Amino acid sequence: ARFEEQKLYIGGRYVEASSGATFETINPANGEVLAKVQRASREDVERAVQSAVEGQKVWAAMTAMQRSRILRRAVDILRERNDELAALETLDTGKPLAETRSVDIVTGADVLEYYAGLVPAIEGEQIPLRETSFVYTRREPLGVVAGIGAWNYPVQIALWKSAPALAAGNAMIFKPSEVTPLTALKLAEIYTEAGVPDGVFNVLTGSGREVGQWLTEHPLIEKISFTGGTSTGKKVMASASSSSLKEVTMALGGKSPLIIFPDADLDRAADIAVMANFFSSGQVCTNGTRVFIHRSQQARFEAKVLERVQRIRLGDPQDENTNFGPLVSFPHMESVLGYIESGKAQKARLLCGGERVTDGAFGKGAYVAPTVFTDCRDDMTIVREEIFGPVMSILVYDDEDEAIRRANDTEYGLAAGVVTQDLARAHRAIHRLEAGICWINTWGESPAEMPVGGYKQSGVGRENGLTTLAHYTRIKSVQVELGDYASVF
Amino acid sequence: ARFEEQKLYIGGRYVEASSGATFETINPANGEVLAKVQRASREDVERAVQSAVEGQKVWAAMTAMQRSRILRRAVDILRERNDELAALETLDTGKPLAETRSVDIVTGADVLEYYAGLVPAIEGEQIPLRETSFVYTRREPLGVVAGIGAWNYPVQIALWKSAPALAAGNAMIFKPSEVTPLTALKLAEIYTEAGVPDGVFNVLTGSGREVGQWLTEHPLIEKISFTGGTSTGKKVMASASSSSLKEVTMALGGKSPLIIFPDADLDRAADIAVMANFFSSGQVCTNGTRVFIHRSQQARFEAKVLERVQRIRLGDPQDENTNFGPLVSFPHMESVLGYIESGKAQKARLLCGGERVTDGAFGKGAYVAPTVFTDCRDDMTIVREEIFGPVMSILVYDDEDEAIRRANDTEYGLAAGVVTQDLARAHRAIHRLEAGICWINTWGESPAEMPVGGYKQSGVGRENGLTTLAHYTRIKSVQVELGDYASVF
Amino acid sequence: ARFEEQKLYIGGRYVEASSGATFETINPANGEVLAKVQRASREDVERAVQSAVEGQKVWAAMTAMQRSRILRRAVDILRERNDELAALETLDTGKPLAETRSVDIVTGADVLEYYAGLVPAIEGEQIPLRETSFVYTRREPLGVVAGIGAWNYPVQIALWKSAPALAAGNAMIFKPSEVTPLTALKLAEIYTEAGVPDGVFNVLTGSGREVGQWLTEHPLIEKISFTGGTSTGKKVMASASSSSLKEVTMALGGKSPLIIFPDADLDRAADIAVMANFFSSGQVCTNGTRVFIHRSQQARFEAKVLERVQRIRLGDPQDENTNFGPLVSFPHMESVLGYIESGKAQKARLLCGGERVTDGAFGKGAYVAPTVFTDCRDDMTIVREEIFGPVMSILVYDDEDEAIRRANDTEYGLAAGVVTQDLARAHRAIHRLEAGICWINTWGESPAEMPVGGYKQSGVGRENGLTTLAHYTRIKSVQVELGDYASVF
Amino acid sequence: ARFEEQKLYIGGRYVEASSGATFETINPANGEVLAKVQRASREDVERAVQSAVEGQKVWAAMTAMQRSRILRRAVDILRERNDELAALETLDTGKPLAETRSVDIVTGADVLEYYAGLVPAIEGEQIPLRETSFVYTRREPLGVVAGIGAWNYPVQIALWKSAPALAAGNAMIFKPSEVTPLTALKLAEIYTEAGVPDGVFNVLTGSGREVGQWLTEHPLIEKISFTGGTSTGKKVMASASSSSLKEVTMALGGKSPLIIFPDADLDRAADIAVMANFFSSGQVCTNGTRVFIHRSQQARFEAKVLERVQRIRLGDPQDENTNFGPLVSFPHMESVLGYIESGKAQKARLLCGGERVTDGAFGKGAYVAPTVFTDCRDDMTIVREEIFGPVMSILVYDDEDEAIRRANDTEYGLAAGVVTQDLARAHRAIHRLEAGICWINTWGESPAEMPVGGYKQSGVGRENGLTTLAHYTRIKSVQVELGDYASVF
Ligand SMILES: [K+]
Ligand SMILES: [K+]
Ligand SMILES: [K+]
Ligand SMILES: [K+]
Ligand SMILES: [K+]
Ligand SMILES: [K+]
Ligand SMILES: [K+]
Ligand SMILES: [K+]
Repeated sequence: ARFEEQKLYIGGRYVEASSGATFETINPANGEVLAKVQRASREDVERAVQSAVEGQKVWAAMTAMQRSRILRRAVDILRERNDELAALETLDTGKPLAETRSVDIVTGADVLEYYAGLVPAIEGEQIPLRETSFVYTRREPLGVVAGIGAWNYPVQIALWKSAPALAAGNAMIFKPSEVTPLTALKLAEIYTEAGVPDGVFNVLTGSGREVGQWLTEHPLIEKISFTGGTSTGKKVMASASSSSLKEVTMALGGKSPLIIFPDADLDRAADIAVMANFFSSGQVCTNGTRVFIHRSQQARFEAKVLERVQRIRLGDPQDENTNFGPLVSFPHMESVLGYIESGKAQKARLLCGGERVTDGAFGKGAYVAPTVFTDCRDDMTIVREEIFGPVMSILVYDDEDEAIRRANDTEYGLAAGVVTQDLARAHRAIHRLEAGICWINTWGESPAEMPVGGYKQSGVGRENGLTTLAHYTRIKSVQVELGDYASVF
Repeated sequence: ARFEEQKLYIGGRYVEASSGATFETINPANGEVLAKVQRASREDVERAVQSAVEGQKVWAAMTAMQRSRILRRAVDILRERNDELAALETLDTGKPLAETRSVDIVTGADVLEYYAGLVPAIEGEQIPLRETSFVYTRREPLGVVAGIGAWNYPVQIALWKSAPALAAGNAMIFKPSEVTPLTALKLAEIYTEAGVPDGVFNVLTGSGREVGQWLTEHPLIEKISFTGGTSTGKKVMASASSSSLKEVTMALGGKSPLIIFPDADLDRAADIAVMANFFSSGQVCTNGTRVFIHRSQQARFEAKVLERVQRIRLGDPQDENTNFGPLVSFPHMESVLGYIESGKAQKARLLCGGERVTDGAFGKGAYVAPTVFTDCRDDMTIVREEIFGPVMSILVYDDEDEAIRRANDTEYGLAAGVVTQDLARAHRAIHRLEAGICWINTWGESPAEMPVGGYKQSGVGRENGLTTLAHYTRIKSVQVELGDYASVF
Repeated sequence: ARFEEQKLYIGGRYVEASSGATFETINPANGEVLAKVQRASREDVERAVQSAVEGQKVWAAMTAMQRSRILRRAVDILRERNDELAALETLDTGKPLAETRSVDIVTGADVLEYYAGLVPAIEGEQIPLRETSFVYTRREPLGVVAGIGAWNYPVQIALWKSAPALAAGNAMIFKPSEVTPLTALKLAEIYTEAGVPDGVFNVLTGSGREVGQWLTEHPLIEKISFTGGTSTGKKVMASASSSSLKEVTMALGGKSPLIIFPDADLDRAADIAVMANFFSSGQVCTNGTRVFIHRSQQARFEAKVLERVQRIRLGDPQDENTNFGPLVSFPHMESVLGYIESGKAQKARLLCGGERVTDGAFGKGAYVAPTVFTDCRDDMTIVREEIFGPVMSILVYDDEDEAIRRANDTEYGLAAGVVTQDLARAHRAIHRLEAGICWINTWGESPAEMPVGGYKQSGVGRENGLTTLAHYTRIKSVQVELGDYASVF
Repeated sequence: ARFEEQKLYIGGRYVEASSGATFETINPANGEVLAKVQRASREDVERAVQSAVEGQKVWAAMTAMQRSRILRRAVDILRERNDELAALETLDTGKPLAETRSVDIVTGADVLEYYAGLVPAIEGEQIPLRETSFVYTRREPLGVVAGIGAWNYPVQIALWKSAPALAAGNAMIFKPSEVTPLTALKLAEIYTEAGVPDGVFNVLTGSGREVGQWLTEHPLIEKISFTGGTSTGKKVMASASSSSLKEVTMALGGKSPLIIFPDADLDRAADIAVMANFFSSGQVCTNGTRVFIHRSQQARFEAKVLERVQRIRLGDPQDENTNFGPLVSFPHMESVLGYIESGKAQKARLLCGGERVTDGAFGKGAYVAPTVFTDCRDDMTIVREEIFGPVMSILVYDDEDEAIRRANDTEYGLAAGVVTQDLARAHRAIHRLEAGICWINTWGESPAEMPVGGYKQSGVGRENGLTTLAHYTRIKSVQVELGDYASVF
């Protein structure tokens, strides 16, 4: 393998798993074996919980500003090591260096930095009842929480989950995707180097159906935060609920609508649509994979999309000039190609792409060309179902209410956006769209201040923003009686 | 039966169920049938959801103050009908008229009154990103939500759940316990009279295993709020999660500790201990059913409890002078009796009652005498398990830290209280107790302003307070891009 | 004297002034003497304060909800007597019944109703410092506060000032404009009748120079809320500050800009411009009295404004069909006529109006015709100074930056607005305008939820919204030390 | 002079004043002239204002996180230079190195650090009105603000004022007391070094006799933040209000009561009393200079107080072992000795101290002995008036209500404290004390999170805590009309 065997991270150091088993992590660009990685056993989970329990106490006993300084130091190290972490994330994900260097660690660290500053701002309430009684609330740490990560933005997700959890005084046990375990382990090292107490951020590697479930089932874990696909999230949430009634946050999939109204500048609209479909090779949960264009503008829009797609630079993710890499894995590629075949079979018109790229060195990896289908219909499989690949579906509409009705006609509801220059239309339409993440005249930006998450089957709870911090604490109400107590007995 | 057959409440009127089936609600004071009540069918649930979908739109389309006024009118009607409703509640629950007339509706309306005034205060956030871009959030209604009630405080719980739900612009379908269906239907009538649009508060009667489950499963319901036992809670939360990923609130059971410190006045202590154990005949989720007393004070304390318990006026709930009624149902009495026997079997010392009361008329009702066990041990079944009856377990401790640790040694975490006159000890101890509802030198008061709910397996989320109003809305983030859009492609 | 002599309102009833002096309130519609009004002496002020001090204790002694119900009761009475109060305001101000019936009491009561619902929501904070210490804050009433009203919206202003003050648990002493004393006295009666404790809302009539100054000087008054001209506002603030360091809030004058952008609908633009200049006969502080029109639209815009101005129904305020009445007083009419002459003298082109209306019975009243000046320059007196009458100044511009700089080029900064259909321009321009009250594609609406007040010379602090309620309490921080205390000595 | 001539700080460097005038700053330990210091001219104030106007634009055009990082960098430098700055502050104030090294810069930077983390948290509101219209608020910088510091904690106060001002995106022109100008100039160098843009923190030297008044009266300054005596505050606020209606925050003087209740540990109570009177040689606004002791304990309390006072280590501030330094200046010494005379003259019993210490070297300094008067009475000049020196007044009382009533009988209201072990009495008592800063069983701690400031003539507005940050922004409300506009004309 390229790297030495990856071990569990428990108690501020690497420790040996006790399962006797390992798995491999593969570079999607060339099929290379990056590392053997240990599978945590059930007993290893137990060890991580007890470690977390004890570390959480040390961490909560500090002052708010002491925690803040430690998380800020972690931010400082992340900025220093951005490029090195990016290179590793590229190996592990297949995503272009041009993305990992500018987005993944940058925005992951942005959120850690945001919450680090907010630690001292976590406050309870005080309410007077009468002269002889008042109540005050405490926002106490939950204690030990678990994060379960997805493979498309490994370290960024580890950061978005751990930042609020640690800032609120918790310990987090994090399980990266079996598909992408490498950067999560580096994060844990960096937390320790920053002065995060032993046990406060532990990492367990392995599968979702095993280690994931052992975490969601454990009676001492008070909250689960999960990122991934909707069907998986239902299982995770059921398990977290029936085991011990955990609090849960779910960031799931979607089939987000992008509505281009007739007064839109078509260049901006095309720029938005491509960015909404082909960043990270189309492997972004919030992608605008149903693009609605007015009948009167279909041809010109298509021409603009085509021009942009034809100049997309698919290639070796190691090459800085690349802006479009392979998919995360061969099995994911096969899934995407199946959707592409479905699109052809159901008679959607292929505007461009539609196949795997195998020329030269690309045969070694899992490269699917940026793909655009048009003349789509709402009942098509590619229009209804999340593909999580570089596959745009263009849909013609005739009026605004129709476009909106159709955009809303889905069990998903993660994101939505509109392109228009009209003041009234922009807000009116966005207010009617049933999604948690709404963009006007742009797409994809997810500022640390902005709470993000899904409506409907696209999520439970939110991430980022002030409010999320609050959801990593639990409220204790304390009523102080200063007067007499009356009994009816 | 005493009353006519109770029908479903859908769309601002009573409609016939389509199950062809009924159940009986039984006066626990005398075993008589109060009414036959229709069971909702699966198609009845579907009917109620479509009704709520349409009503919610009418409700949400009004202004904040319009909703506020309508809810305040409901409050006025409730105050008007306090005694009448208290009478119906007494029949249905067996609870003394002296409780229902002054607690149930009073505090139910209190919470509704609280939220009615807060409708105009529900706000989003605005966050500038840069000169050319900013974000605002909207707190939109979830849409259709469902409440599932417990039998100990039927109309109160229906009010605590429906108030924040409707104030936040939602429609609620509410399912009363099969045990106590009567007052919920009355509430529905009152809401309609008050001007609540048709379909905004619908009531479905029947069993949890059927209608309850049909509600937690339905794809169009966005949130479930449940009150009941932890065991049932787990199944309800699992179902709500895995079906369509609904948001959930769970107000569950407990085994709440009351720690009496040496410096406490033992009169207040005894008053608190008894109030925390025998009000509503011991059928309060937050009851302090593990009472910790210092060894040096056990004797004097037991004497004060006994004296108090011996003057408790058990009797007919219709008699204004009764302050201790029968239990809610015969099967429930049997369950409590079993627990009492377990106490006897496990060699806890009986100090009080410990048997059914059959003297004369009481033989026709489900009466259990106020019961105190002392000399208990943490391993006894009556100490580890929720009884939900008039059964106090007195436990002896030798030091503060020991007491606090043993109080925390439970999977429950609903309530906790201390009795002490020392400034430092009151706050110090309370901060260390793992429960969401904490009382100092008092017990039982639950002001509308105070967020209440459980730690650990005692619940998920909270009710009442400013915070709960927020959790009946979904956050939508809107990024407005006023400037150029950059694409990497 | 159509009405009897008006006395002071102290301690829940009318009482005799000890000044031996009175003044007359007129009726600008004809010349009538509506009534004689007592002048408060310095001793009456002292008396109103002691009354306020004792009433405030009673008011504050109540529960949040108790205060809430009482203020809600007052709202109910105000809705009942809307038309009656309106008729009285119409006599006392000259404002058309059409306005006073639909605006003055309606929106005055809106604000009171908004705040009544919010009483229970006033809360402090809780901040943990460390295991052995935490702090909580209380928001306590200031105590006794004073409101000084303006004459353009007498009862609405009394309501906007008293509502938040009373809701936060204070007593207010209110001083109406000498010009318009009548409706304030009625409001006092209405409060008392609703259950407001004696002394909590007292009314003192007389001059600003005297009783106004006596209020701002009193060492027992904790806060002053003032509405009027900027010149007077300066005097008032200096007095309130230098005497006893009172908290202060001031809503003052303006010369608010309205920018019509070249993409605007001219019908809407003209509607907005006329509404922004001629409602209440041009006696609104927030009026858009500098109207910027793009050169390309000037001719079409002037035509559209003229057509609307010419159909303005000036007339008897008593007639339901009147929508434009006399000014508030003859002296004020003279001031307006002076400004109008200034405009003529400096060679502004007169588009319409420009003189007193004396035909028929109108000659008995203080009627100035709807006046529009065009071809204005920024250094004209009518463009530079607040006229507070029916006089619109139209200013041509060539580009956005120019219009914005000019709009900002003033010591005022109360309000501003833009008319445009472009999403980007609407928000971009509004963000650059230096005013506290900004309207996009509308003008004049002032929701109870919306904080309003001026930038620069146009005011200090705000009215309405959640923020204003907070500013009628004072913050007390309480640090609870539960551990050891350390001295360096 | 020990140092070279001190210049003005404008635009990120030192510049020559244009007054032709200088003043001296004197080491109060030895009468040594530390430095000549230039006096800003009126044209210099103008120059600083124009510099701030331009710097503020650069500062406010950065992102929130950019501002945050720059303030965090200033924090790091302050931590680095803590001892160096402490040494210089000791020279300037005469305060013991043991104080300046552990309090002044530490707690100054604590507040800056606190606010640095909060920059991204400053948000507006969003309020929906109806489907076709909503409002959002912006929290915009005030622009240019002025801070006016006191001489007792020169650099700490400079930090406490500039931190929230800069965090909220303003520029601040700061005027240190002529008595202590040195460290503020260093602070300005440090901000510049951290990356604060030129003009954002400017420092002008001079006195309240000239530059103080030029700052407060300046038309382009939007807010004044002032710390000093109530008498001076009154003048300042009159000027700020009447010149251009500035917002004003004032932290003024006090005569803060410390109530020792009969159940208190007299050792703690004594520790508290001495800490509350002799830290910084009694030069602390919040000092508990009226100490209420119950008659039954007077004797014992005076003994413990005397015992502690006698072991106070008065001496050279340059010596680490010193914990009690000279006063800040010889004129201030004269003022204090005057009050001590008044004490003697009004026949209060002198328990200890009461004179200038002139032994050996101390003769060359401004040392006043730790002084305690007892058997005091409420009409005594030393009891009503702020001395701002080492002069404790002990007062006997008989019952609880009396102590409280007397503690509240003052025009002051800055701080208050109670010592007691009783839960009920602690909260009860503190809730009735009319002060903004209340301590239970401790004294003097002022956490960055705790809003602090005075009731009554002791201050206007607050410093520190979340709420203070909001007060360095101004609210703009924006109503967006998406629907039709309705005109009555
Ligand atoms: K991999
Ligand atoms: K959901
Ligand atoms: K029943
Ligand atoms: K839980
Ligand atoms: K009049
Ligand atoms: K101002
Ligand atoms: K000095
Ligand atoms: K004050």
